[PDB]
Amino acid sequence: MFKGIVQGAGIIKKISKNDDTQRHGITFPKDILESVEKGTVMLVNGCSLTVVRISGDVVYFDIDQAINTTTFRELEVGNKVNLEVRPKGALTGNIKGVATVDNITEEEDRLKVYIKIPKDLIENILSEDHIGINGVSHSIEEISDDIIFINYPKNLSITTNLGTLEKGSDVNVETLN
Ligand SMILES: Cc1cc2nc3c(=O)[nH]c(=O)nc-3n(C[C@H](O)[C@H](O)[C@H](O)COP(=O)(O)O)c2cc1C
Repeated sequence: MFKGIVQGAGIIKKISKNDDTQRHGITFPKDILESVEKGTVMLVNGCSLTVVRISGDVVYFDIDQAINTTTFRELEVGNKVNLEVRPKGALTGNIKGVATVDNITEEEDRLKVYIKIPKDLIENILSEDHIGINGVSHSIEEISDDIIFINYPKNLSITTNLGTLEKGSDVNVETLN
């Protein structure tokens, strides 16, 4: 299990597609880079994936088991992804659905994010529950029907991909408890 506190942002450097599988090469920050090796199981946008190789600061993962139930299929070279190495709140790295951002509102110190949750998940989500969105675990301010409202501190953008999100952005969600 993981904290759901993002350690740093990686940048997708390469994507190779070969038969309902994709290999993503992701440029890592040095500290996170020094904490991983081939075989490391870590969180990428909140999803458990296994490091299959490393070349320089580029860390590669094969997306195959996760390919139909995560946002990886739709990501592009240059996209930022959240990273967390394994040490509530606590995230397992089993993504429960792909949700879509409904609205992002930027204010002076906050990022107000509204996310349309898959219908199959909404019956077990109340306001004030913790939820993982791309591996950031934070509480829900409100839910009305299938839309959840999370109010993030804007400073979270220096260590995460939250500042890159807009309406229509898909996200990995992990429901807790
Ligand atoms: C130890 C661990 C390592 C995993 N490594 C990968 C992997 O490298 N590639 C992948 O596609 N899925 C991997 N998975 C599976 C994804 O985490 C999983 O498919 C996704 O979170 C949850 O979606 P699912 O239940 O629809 O499969 C791993 C799971 C675990 C527990």
